[PDB]
Amino acid sequence: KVFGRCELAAAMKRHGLDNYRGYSLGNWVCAAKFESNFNTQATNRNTDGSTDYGILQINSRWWCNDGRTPGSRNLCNIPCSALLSSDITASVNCAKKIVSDGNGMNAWVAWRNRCKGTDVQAWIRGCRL
Repeated sequence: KVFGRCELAAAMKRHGLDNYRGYSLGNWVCAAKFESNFNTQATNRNTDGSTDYGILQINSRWWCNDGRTPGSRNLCNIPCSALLSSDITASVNCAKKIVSDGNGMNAWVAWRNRCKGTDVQAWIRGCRL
């Protein structure tokens, strides 16, 4: 599913990401924009052999099982395909673990390079939230 911007904002807020671990909703919307272009089906292979999955591009080494990332963990206890659903519940639950892991949203390199330090409130402009 390709979410609209305000549609994703509303879903992320309903699932409890606004101010989760102190990150305002606009940070999460900005992260999704630059990780996946709001596309739940996005996948991207990494140099290390892992793959990133879904609207927040969650990686198969640590977080989800894709069956092809040797010596990886599955700390979110899900198949990586669960992160491609139109239902973002699994991606949000896993994102909450990742952003709690010590480096905050720096775990997302699109957030650090394109969102951190910017006017991230712009990403929720116009939305009725």
